[PDB]
Amino acid sequence: QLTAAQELMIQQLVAAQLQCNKRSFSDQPKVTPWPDARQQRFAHFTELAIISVQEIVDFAKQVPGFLQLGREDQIALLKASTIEIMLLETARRYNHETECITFLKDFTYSKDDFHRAGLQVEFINPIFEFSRAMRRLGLDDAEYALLIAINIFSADRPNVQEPGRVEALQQPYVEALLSYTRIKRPQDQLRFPRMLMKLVSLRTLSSVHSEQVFALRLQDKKLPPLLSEIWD
Amino acid sequence: LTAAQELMIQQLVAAQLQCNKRSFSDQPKVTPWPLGDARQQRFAHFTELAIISVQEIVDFAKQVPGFLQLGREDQIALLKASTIEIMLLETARRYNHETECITFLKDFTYSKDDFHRAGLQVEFINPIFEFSRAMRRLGLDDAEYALLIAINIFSADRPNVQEPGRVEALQQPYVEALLSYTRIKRPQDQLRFPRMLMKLVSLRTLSSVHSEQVFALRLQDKKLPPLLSEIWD
Ligand SMILES: CS(=O)(=O)c1cccc(Oc2cccc(-c3ccnc4c(C(F)(F)F)cccc34)c2)c1
Ligand SMILES: CS(=O)(=O)c1cccc(Oc2cccc(-c3ccnc4c(C(F)(F)F)cccc34)c2)c1
Repeated sequence: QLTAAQELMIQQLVAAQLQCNKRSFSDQPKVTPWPDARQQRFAHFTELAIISVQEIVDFAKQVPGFLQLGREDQIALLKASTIEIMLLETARRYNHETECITFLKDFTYSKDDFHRAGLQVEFINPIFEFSRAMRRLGLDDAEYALLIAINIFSADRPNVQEPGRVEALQQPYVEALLSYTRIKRPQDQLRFPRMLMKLVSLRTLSSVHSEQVFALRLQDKKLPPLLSEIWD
Repeated sequence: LTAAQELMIQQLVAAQLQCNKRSFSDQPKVTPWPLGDARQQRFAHFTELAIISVQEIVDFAKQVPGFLQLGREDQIALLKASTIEIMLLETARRYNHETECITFLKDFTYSKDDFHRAGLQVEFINPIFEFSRAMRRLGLDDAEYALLIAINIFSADRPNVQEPGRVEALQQPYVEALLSYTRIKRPQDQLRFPRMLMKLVSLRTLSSVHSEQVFALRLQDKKLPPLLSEIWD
């Protein structure tokens, strides 16, 4: 069984995830209309990304352990994990039958909509393949939330000053997920390793994203201030 | 372990040892290391160590059960991606914590400065030695190393794989076997096994860092030999 402390930890992540979701409804009426129209579609997409950044930041603050780290390590961990979490949340919003992604409650986007918004096929196709691979895993809410917490506290991120501390904070989340997947699905021993394998996939996708932001340079496209401070 | 799992592990361990025995034999074949125009000779020496490692990885993979049942194009594609990663996994294995040096082939030892003298960037060398010392903390033996490499080989998300579903299904028994082996080795250290898989996560970053190292060289117009050029640019 999960202990009282572990359940408290899990319920906190699940509940914080859901409250950050209710802060999608607040932003939706204030977003650039989807159509010079090409730049408006890029802006539209960058604003979605910024809504997601705000959500991620506000989630991290709620994750027990995060505010125990120094400010620089808080920044260093969020800078790396932001794209990985975005893609994870993107995968969760994917509809297998329509093959669209649904952002901010409604607003559905196809592969071609991603393209119309200025993104390249070298980046788009891995996103949709990762989206498809994630649906197949069929992660529940506690699984999703715990994977994100584990993702956040990765010690090998660039510019981490206290990787020993970061590694120690990840431990209880690794342990809770191990205990959870043992109780939830006793007859699937490989669920937990399979979940961790997706972090490997996410590192590759992050590298693919860096290439994509580099390609914006020559396309006469610029990241807005808040995205630029993380990705430029 | 089951009879099937233990035979598997023995197969991998014996392939790994036949690979290492060939590493030993190759020492007198290698261009000497020139001491303190002679940059180029150090770079070719290192280049030769990697060529040796490439064909050793090719030979190991053919011994990994199931790998020859994949189409040849996927075999090629799997190896093209994971070679850099298997090299570093092997580098880490030969890292000496006392001396802060790595032992290639039989007794050729190289420090951080030696890596820089052979023509590699600090951006790349630093992480190699950090991963090596990270690897030493988990205290992996021969079976665990051999299993992690086989797991590394069968990653379904590599570029240009035609049957990723088949690749993911061949990775399964290897993951299985490591989980059982690590639960039998340290029954009280649950978190050793997840930490080993996070190493594959670290290896993906390391791979991108290597693509930059190769890119930096293209910018200085200093070339890789055919075999490494084929795989890396
Ligand atoms: C809107 S939401 O429902 O809150 C949500 C949910 C999940 C993810 C999400 O963020 C998005 C949505 C669409 C695109 C991007 C995005 C990711 C990475 N790069 C981008 C870039 C660039 F850097 F140039 F490559 C430009 C424009 C958008 C992006 C992020 C929003
Ligand atoms: C010698 S051995 O015992 O067979 C052995 C053991 C373990 C690993 C191994 O492979 C090596 C050894 C030394 C260097 C490299 C290497 C890796 C990546 N890039 C390289 C590059 C470049 F591309 F320019 F960046 C140039 C030269 C060498 C390398 C690989 C060999």
